[PDB]
Amino acid sequence: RNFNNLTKGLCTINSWHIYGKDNAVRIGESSDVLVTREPYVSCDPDECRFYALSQGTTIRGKHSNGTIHDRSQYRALISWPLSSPPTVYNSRVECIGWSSTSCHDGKSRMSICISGPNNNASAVVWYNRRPVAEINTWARNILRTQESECVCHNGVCPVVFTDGSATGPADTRIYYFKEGKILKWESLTGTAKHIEECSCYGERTGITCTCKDNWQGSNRPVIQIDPVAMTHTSQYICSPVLTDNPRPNDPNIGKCNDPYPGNNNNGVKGFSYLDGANTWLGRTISTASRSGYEMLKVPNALTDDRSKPIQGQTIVLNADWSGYSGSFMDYWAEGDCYRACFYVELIRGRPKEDKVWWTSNSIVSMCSSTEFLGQWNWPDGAKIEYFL
Amino acid sequence: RNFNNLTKGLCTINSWHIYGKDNAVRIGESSDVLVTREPYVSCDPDECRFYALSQGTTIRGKHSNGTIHDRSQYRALISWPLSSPPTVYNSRVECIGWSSTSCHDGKSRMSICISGPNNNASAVVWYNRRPVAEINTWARNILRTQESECVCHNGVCPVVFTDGSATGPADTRIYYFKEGKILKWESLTGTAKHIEECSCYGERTGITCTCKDNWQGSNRPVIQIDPVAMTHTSQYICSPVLTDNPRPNDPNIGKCNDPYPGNNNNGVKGFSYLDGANTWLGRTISTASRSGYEMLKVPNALTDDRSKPIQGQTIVLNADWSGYSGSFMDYWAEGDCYRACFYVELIRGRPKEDKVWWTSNSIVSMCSSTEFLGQWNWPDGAKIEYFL
Amino acid sequence: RNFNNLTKGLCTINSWHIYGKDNAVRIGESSDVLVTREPYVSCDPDECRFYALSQGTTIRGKHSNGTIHDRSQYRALISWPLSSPPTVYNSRVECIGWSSTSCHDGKSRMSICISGPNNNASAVVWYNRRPVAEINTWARNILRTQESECVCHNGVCPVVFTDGSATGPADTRIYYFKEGKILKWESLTGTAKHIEECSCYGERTGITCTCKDNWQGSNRPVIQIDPVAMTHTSQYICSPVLTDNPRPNDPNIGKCNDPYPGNNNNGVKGFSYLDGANTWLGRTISTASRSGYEMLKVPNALTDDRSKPIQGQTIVLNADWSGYSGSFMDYWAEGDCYRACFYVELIRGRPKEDKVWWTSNSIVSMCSSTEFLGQWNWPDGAKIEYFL
Amino acid sequence: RNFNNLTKGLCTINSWHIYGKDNAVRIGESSDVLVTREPYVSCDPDECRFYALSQGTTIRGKHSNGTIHDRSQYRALISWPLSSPPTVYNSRVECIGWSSTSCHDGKSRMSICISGPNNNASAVVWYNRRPVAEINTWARNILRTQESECVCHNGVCPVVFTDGSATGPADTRIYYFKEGKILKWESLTGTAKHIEECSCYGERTGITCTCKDNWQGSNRPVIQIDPVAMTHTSQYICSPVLTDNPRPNDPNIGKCNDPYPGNNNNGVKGFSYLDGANTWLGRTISTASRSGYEMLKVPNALTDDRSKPIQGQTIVLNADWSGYSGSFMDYWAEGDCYRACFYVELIRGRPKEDKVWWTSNSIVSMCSSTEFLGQWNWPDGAKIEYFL
Ligand SMILES: *[C@@H]1O[C@H](CO)[C@@H](O[C@@H]2O[C@H](CO)[C@@H](O[C@@H]3O[C@H](CO[C@H]4O[C@H](CO[C@H]5O[C@H](CO)[C@@H](O)[C@H](O)[C@@H]5O)[C@@H](O)[C@H](O[C@H]5O[C@H](CO)[C@@H](O)[C@H](O)[C@@H]5O)[C@@H]4O)[C@@H](O)[C@H](O[C@H]4O[C@H](CO)[C@@H](O)[C@H](O)[C@@H]4O[C@H]4O[C@H](CO)[C@@H](O)[C@H](O)[C@@H]4O[C@H]4O[C@H](CO)[C@@H](O)[C@H](O)[C@@H]4O)[C@@H]3O)[C@H](O)[C@H]2NC(C)=O)[C@H](O)[C@H]1NC(C)=O
Ligand SMILES: *[C@@H]1O[C@H](CO)[C@@H](O[C@@H]2O[C@H](CO)[C@@H](O[C@@H]3O[C@H](CO[C@H]4O[C@H](CO[C@H]5O[C@H](CO)[C@@H](O)[C@H](O)[C@@H]5O)[C@@H](O)[C@H](O[C@H]5O[C@H](CO)[C@@H](O)[C@H](O)[C@@H]5O)[C@@H]4O)[C@@H](O)[C@H](O[C@H]4O[C@H](CO)[C@@H](O)[C@H](O)[C@@H]4O[C@H]4O[C@H](CO)[C@@H](O)[C@H](O)[C@@H]4O[C@H]4O[C@H](CO)[C@@H](O)[C@H](O)[C@@H]4O)[C@@H]3O)[C@H](O)[C@H]2NC(C)=O)[C@H](O)[C@H]1NC(C)=O
Ligand SMILES: *[C@@H]1O[C@H](CO)[C@@H](O[C@@H]2O[C@H](CO)[C@@H](O[C@@H]3O[C@H](CO[C@H]4O[C@H](CO[C@H]5O[C@H](CO)[C@@H](O)[C@H](O)[C@@H]5O)[C@@H](O)[C@H](O[C@H]5O[C@H](CO)[C@@H](O)[C@H](O)[C@@H]5O)[C@@H]4O)[C@@H](O)[C@H](O[C@H]4O[C@H](CO)[C@@H](O)[C@H](O)[C@@H]4O[C@H]4O[C@H](CO)[C@@H](O)[C@H](O)[C@@H]4O[C@H]4O[C@H](CO)[C@@H](O)[C@H](O)[C@@H]4O)[C@@H]3O)[C@H](O)[C@H]2NC(C)=O)[C@H](O)[C@H]1NC(C)=O
Ligand SMILES: *[C@@H]1O[C@H](CO)[C@@H](O[C@@H]2O[C@H](CO)[C@@H](O[C@@H]3O[C@H](CO[C@H]4O[C@H](CO[C@H]5O[C@H](CO)[C@@H](O)[C@H](O)[C@@H]5O)[C@@H](O)[C@H](O[C@H]5O[C@H](CO)[C@@H](O)[C@H](O)[C@@H]5O)[C@@H]4O)[C@@H](O)[C@H](O[C@H]4O[C@H](CO)[C@@H](O)[C@H](O)[C@@H]4O[C@H]4O[C@H](CO)[C@@H](O)[C@H](O)[C@@H]4O[C@H]4O[C@H](CO)[C@@H](O)[C@H](O)[C@@H]4O)[C@@H]3O)[C@H](O)[C@H]2NC(C)=O)[C@H](O)[C@H]1NC(C)=O
Ligand SMILES: *[C@@H]1O[C@H](CO)[C@@H](O)[C@H](O)[C@H]1NC(C)=O
Ligand SMILES: *[C@@H]1O[C@H](CO)[C@@H](O)[C@H](O)[C@H]1NC(C)=O
Ligand SMILES: *[C@@H]1O[C@H](CO)[C@@H](O)[C@H](O)[C@H]1NC(C)=O
Ligand SMILES: *[C@@H]1O[C@H](CO)[C@@H](O)[C@H](O)[C@H]1NC(C)=O
Ligand SMILES: *[C@@H]1O[C@H](CO)[C@@H](O)[C@H](O)[C@H]1NC(C)=O
Ligand SMILES: [Ca+2]
Ligand SMILES: [Ca+2]
Ligand SMILES: [Ca+2]
Ligand SMILES: [Ca+2]
Repeated sequence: RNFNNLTKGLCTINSWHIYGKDNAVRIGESSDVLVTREPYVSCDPDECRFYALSQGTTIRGKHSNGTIHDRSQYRALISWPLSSPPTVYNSRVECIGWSSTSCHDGKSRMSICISGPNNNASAVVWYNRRPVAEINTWARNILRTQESECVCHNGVCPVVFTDGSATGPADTRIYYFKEGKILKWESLTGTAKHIEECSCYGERTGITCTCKDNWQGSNRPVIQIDPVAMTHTSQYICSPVLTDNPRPNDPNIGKCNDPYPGNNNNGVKGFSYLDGANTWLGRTISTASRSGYEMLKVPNALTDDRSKPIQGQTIVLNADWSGYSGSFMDYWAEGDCYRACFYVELIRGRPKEDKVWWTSNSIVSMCSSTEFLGQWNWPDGAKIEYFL
Repeated sequence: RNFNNLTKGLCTINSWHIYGKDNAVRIGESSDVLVTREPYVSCDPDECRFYALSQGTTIRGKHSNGTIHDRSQYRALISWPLSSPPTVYNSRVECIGWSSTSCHDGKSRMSICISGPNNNASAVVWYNRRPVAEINTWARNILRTQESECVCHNGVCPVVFTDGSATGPADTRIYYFKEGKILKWESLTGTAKHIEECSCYGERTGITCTCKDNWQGSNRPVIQIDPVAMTHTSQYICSPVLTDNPRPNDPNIGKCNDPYPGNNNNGVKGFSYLDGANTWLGRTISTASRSGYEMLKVPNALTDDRSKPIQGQTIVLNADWSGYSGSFMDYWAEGDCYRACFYVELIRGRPKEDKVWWTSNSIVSMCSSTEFLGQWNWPDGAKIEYFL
Repeated sequence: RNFNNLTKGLCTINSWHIYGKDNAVRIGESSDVLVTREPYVSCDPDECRFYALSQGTTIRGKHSNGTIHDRSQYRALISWPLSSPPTVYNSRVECIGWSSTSCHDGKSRMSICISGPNNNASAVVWYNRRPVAEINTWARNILRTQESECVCHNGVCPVVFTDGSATGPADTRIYYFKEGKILKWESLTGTAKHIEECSCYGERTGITCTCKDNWQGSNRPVIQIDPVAMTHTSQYICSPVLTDNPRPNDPNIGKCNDPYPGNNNNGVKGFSYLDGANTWLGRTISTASRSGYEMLKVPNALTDDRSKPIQGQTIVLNADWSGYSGSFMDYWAEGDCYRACFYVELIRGRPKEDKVWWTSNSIVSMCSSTEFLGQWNWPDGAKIEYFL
Repeated sequence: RNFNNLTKGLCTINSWHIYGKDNAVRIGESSDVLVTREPYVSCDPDECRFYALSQGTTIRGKHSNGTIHDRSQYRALISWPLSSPPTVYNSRVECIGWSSTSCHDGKSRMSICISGPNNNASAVVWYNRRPVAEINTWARNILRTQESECVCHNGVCPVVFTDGSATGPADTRIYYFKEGKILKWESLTGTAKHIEECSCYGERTGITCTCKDNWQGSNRPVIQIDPVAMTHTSQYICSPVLTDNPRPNDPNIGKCNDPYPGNNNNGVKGFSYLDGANTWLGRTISTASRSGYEMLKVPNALTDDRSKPIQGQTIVLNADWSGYSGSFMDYWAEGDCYRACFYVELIRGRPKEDKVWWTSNSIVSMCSSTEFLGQWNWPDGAKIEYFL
């Protein structure tokens, strides 16, 4: 096996097609399905799998009570076959913790899990299913990472971490790993003012991460990483098509180098594909809550502070709950370009549906097509009343 | 690995032997068995598997309520080990959608799933477990396909699609795929007047598909495909032994080039093996409903409008519910001929058994023997009262 | 891979050690464990597995009601990992039917299942997981076979079948298969007067089968098969240590060439290892019912009509239910001799425990040791009251 | 494949990081999780797995009643994927019995299980999943072994056994196996006065086992084994940091060659890493019961009868139940040193929590880091009230 190199550009995105969906909450009403949240998708050279943070209980289990909570000793990064649900019997534990990322470099997979109390957390870096390196908290305030896949080039896999306040300036670092070992780390540079939960993808131009500004911004910060030089820059998506949640209404001028104001101390993990005229942004339909999901084609969104949509696709109706979203691609697929893909977490239960005492989710995932395909909408599909 | 070529003729069919049976509804009374419908069987070079469209819920699950419905966002093509039932924990998702086909070309498997609303559906073509090509609806009226396996020759895998009315003229296309890519498509030609749900098999003479005329016909249309020239012809089975359901009683003269009349706007997926004196037709025993199943040896049924049975075998008693049926063969078996096989879907629940709120099925499957074997009958075997 | 040859003799048997036990009924009280009966064990070159006839329902499932019945359309030969229980999710279906045998020849496995009504049954012979040959009933009265593993030598795998009365003379045939194909069959010859449910093992001397005389005998008939010449002889175990069940008390003179009288129209599947001074016989402890199990060292039991035990080992206490027992060996183990092994079916439920409506079993299995090991006893271990 | 040689020293231990945790009791509240106890962890060259003695029932199963009992015919050594729980459907049975050890030699795995009544127990030694050798009881009083992994060097795998009193002098033997065969055994020599449940690890210096003195000692006996010469020595950990449970308070002078007195006829399985200045000891926090767990860095604990801690890490709070603990390492990991690892059994149910009728456990496991990582605490996490 050889390390994968990012030698291709993105395929032209003319629409999005259904890729995967697990219907986990529907099935978990009467099966041993683990409670999860913060899901993602990641490919190996021979298989693509669903990933998420388990809560160490099934949905119908009495221990599902209280699973709105983010950080417990009972969480772990698990993976399971594409579009199956995460069950007790089919889920493979990658590592133990409550914040994660994972990626295959072409030879083996690196997985990183952070665990610990708020003031004493630590990351453990696994490579080829063995622990290899560890990183202690540097700011003693909830060391945390991407919650979606990382990306590798010639064995080098950059990962974005943040330690510090969620409501003020924090200490963000970009780490560069190879075979699980730390080659280098850097402090965040550039004009992004707060960074959390980066969603990344790679192509010949380098690695592009679309993150969340939890502090002041409703536009999304972007980190652009050169995995060869092991350097990065940062800014915001310039476009006035704002993609955090909650968020203000779309203005006609966005902000390239500072947070667009209106909403403080909140946000949701999201993603974009920034590729000139082939640029597509994901966002919740609602400006107020994590409901609905749509893709918008916004030419030069990264660099054009006046850019508006010229095409779109609804993924989840506003009437249906969404949640986190992130990027991944099958870097080992045949062809001359990388096909952009994404997932949307469909959160069920608390806080929005409080007649149940649990919080979980299911997954829907799409990839791009060069055709202009008809659109459907893709709800979680579970009836909450059944769980009462 | 090499692409499989269709170099053999059919084995002589003197009777049918039991091949597989999953007892899914019996077992699902007290296990995590997925609700399915539209099952089939398909072989890889090293394994044969059961396939079906899941409904994204188990039978005992409360979400089984309403599963008579054909098209939802919660359906997917799944496969699972031969004669096991389709469980949450053993089922592998091939793709997402509510109409499907799948076949192995000798190197890798192609699977096709259609999803979407009635007026905006699309097919996604997967090859070696990755999405490769997509096809948008061309008539904006429930794009739909075989619901049983396709067949390949030297890498070329033809598939029959229909888009348009189920109760009038529609737009049927034959697509020719290789490694998931579209080589060519054609509009339906010949004398078949309506085409749905083709059941296909291959042998040295080419690929033969027995389909359903939903509009006016109770004889079955046939499409004969040359996978090298990538051309086809169509007509009906000439025989007065009528094999759709519901259907009129058998006359003494059938129809080769037009629907045999009496029943409109209905039908069931079915199959036949058309091989001169070695010809066998499958049909429900009842002329009114999807109950019973029998095989009849009808020499030259394809071309002889007077042909009658000279031998038969009961598969399912008229007292027991049947459903869809279709063809498959193990193209990678040893020997000098291809052994004809088929499955029968045994539908339980709605609409015929409405004391439960679900619709599902189990599977029975047979292959041919050159012996003249004794016959049994093969019911689903579940007691509906247990589910109340 | 090469065909296995029977080149070794039996290891010296000085005691028996625990090999496997699945505790299926205990576990099935609260898990999705299939109802079974007629279990056995059989090895591949790289794995040994448990086998049995499923009843197509779990124990806790409502369809467990009525499973005392031997022959239904819902039965199948399944296999599952050594000492695991037969669950819905881990059981692999080998073929469909209600009487079976199975064996590996060193290259691939042959499995045979018989299905059908009493007067029209048929055997289907599978090889390398594909159907290869079929055999129709020859006496139209419950065609039936070993219910434990067959044995192979240089690709030739003999199997004993019986068709006809269980309470009078029947038509027994020995079939010789290679790669699933019929090389030859013979009618039973020799002095055995009735043959059912042969338990076989192989060693340099040939293949030895210990069977059951259901008609008149309480001594066990023996068939000795030369798999090279494809010929056989038959007689009874000469020893007055009688090993059928039910049975008369042990006399001081046994019978070599005729059934020992006292009990008609009954019996149980059993086994022995016949190896001169290294001879051990298995039997139920009770003379009246299928309870208890013991091994007795009876020198030259096959040929000495005065032979008595000189050593023994209790396997199951008389207070605990037993059932069928049979032989198998790991022909692919290291060393200079074949280690004799056996299983005992531990039947729970009907007819002996009729407060439940089901019949199932668990498995215990032992292999020989050259040490003189201490003995334990090995009950099924389930409490019937828990199922009420 | 080659036999593994112990060519590396221990990595420098500066803290401990989370390695695995299965949350078995939480999950088993509503899943088919087997009741276990006496767990451990052991690596193959390509995978690390959890191990334990099943009780042959699930937790929610009615047969969980009475599982405080140590020795029944329904127990078996099972293994299952790292950090998954031990379920009916994912657990692989290694052998049958109520006391065990297991280790991989680089080519294949040896597993040993002891079964039988108290006065007639026997060990069966399995290698490459086949029974190879058997050992009868030599003192007729509960033949018993490590309950955690053994260690191998160049194919030789030493194992410590004890047969005889738990409350007085007993007969301890060290056996040396290769490919499952007995090369040699020795009677215990040295100054250890009672030996049970040894926890072992290997490094260039040889194999080191930290055991339990059940009779008189609250310091731990140590056996040091040379796997090449196949010889051993024994003594106690000299340190006054006492590590059995229950135990007296820590004095200022320990005992090197005799049991430290205060507590008789009790103890718990435990472990240590004895490596000069890199020495770390594990112990329960409580001196009275199996609650809490901590690691203490105690330089030269093995040889210095005045040695005290200079660093520590809490693993489980005193408020939470612990249990057995033992050592293992991934001998096939990359790098220049072996990373010390351990597990802690977290016992739930009887005798400490008697509102339920069962006894089971979950597992937490840690490995060493060269970083000084922040510490968390790792409870079982189940709420007993949910099981009522
Ligand atoms: C079968 O399936 C197919 C395929 O899916 C379906 O076809 C799809 O239909 C959907 C729905 O209509 C389309 O999505 C929308 O796309 C438009 C963009 O395309 C329109 O505008 C383009 C740009 O026009 C402008 O610039 C050009 C440049 O020259 C100029 O020419 C023009 O005059 C104008 O200046 C046009 O080019 C384009 O025309 C082309 O396409 C037409 C078909 O769509 C075709 O008919 C034409 O001939 C031509 O070929 C077209 O006019 C997006 O704007 C739109 O997204 C907005 O609206 C949705 C609600 O529907 C909303 O959720 C979005 O967020 C967004 O609106 C918000 O943001 C805006 C930007 O800030 C803001 O301005 C809005 O006010 C609004 O803001 C408010 O809401 C948000 C969200 O809550 C909030 O955050 C804000 O604060 C605020 O409150 C849709 O994405 C697909 O593109 C189309 N696909 C294809 C291939 O055709 C088909 O319908 C299905 N068939 C059936 C029968 O069902
Ligand atoms: C153990 O197992 C074995 C193996 O399974 C069992 O043996 C099997 O038994 C079954 C049941 O009997 C047989 O199936 C039937 O086969 C007949 C065809 O064979 C008969 O007819 C042949 C043709 O004869 C004609 O042509 C020849 C040509 O020369 C001429 O010689 C002759 O005079 C006549 O003109 C004969 O050749 C054949 O004889 C041979 O075989 C005999 C054994 O079967 C043997 O005894 C002879 O010596 C000789 O060797 C034999 O006479 C099928 O016709 C039949 O199918 C019809 O009937 C069933 C109901 O039973 C029905 O469901 C079918 O759909 C069909 O009837 C409908 O369709 C017809 C065609 O349109 C129509 O004409 C009918 O009126 C009827 O239509 C009505 O119902 C349908 C359905 O609902 C509806 O759609 C219509 O609208 C309308 O309402 C059976 O398939 C097996 O062939 C046979 N197998 C073997 C190898 O023997 C054995 O019984 C078991 N043993 C025990 C003890 O249980
Ligand atoms: C720890 O574990 C170890 C290892 O498991 C335990 O040791 C084992 O203990 C068991 C139980 O005792 C033994 O099993 C029995 O073995 C005897 C055979 O051995 C005895 O007889 C031998 C033959 O003696 C005769 O011939 C010799 C030839 O020269 C001659 O010398 C002698 O005088 C006599 O003529 C002796 O050689 C042998 O002695 C040797 O071994 C002794 C230890 O056993 C040792 O002390 C001596 O020094 C010497 O080394 C010994 O005396 C079997 O006969 C017996 O099986 C019968 O009895 C059981 C009930 O216990 C029954 O279930 C069997 O079916 C059978 O009895 C039935 O069948 C007979 C034959 O037809 C019939 O005659 C009986 O009347 C009876 O029939 C009735 O019941 C049946 C069944 O329901 C029914 O069908 C009939 O119709 C009728 O109603 C046992 O198998 C093991 O051999 C022994 N193993 C070892 C290695 O020692 C140890 O006990 C454990 N420790 C503790 C503390 O628990
Ligand atoms: C974020 O995470 C990090 C990393 O986990 C956290 O930092 C960790 O904090 C914990 C908790 O404090 C530490 O564990 C303790 O470590 C001490 C050992 O270190 C202390 O002592 C060292 C030795 O000092 C002596 O010798 C030196 C030699 O020269 C001499 O200089 C000195 O004067 C003295 O003579 C010191 O070197 C060391 O200082 C160093 O480290 C300091 C940080 O810890 C730092 O500030 C200094 O600058 C310097 O760098 C330090 O002072 C262990 O002693 C202790 O274990 C005892 O106490 C716990 C209870 O807390 C108990 O459970 C243990 O069993 C043990 O106490 C029992 O046993 C003793 C031995 O017999 C006995 O003497 C005690 O009385 C007691 O016995 C009683 O209880 C037991 C158990 O029930 C019973 O059996 C007996 O019978 C009896 O009833 C802890 O293990 C970590 O080392 C530390 N890690 C690091 C890397 O810093 C950090 O806190 C977290 N942050 C936040 C905000 O939460
Ligand atoms: C990626 O590039 C490196 C450096 O040139 C090369 O060694 C490696 O083989 C490449 N990977 C692949 C898949 O070709
Ligand atoms: C099928 O035919 C093609 C074209 O001649 C050939 O290349 C291929 O190897 C054949 N497949 C097999 C299995 O021989
Ligand atoms: C068994 O004997 C046959 C015939 O001589 C030989 O060809 C075959 O290789 C042998 N099998 C093994 C495992 O050696
Ligand atoms: C361990 O040492 C032995 C004896 O020298 C050697 O034969 C074997 O290859 C070694 N194992 C490895 C993994 O190198
Ligand atoms: C467990 O068994 C005991 C008998 O030892 C019984 O008294 C008790 O009620 C049982 N517990 C349950 C929950 O049935
Ligand atoms: Ca924000
Ligand atoms: Ca019709
Ligand atoms: Ca008899
Ligand atoms: Ca002690």
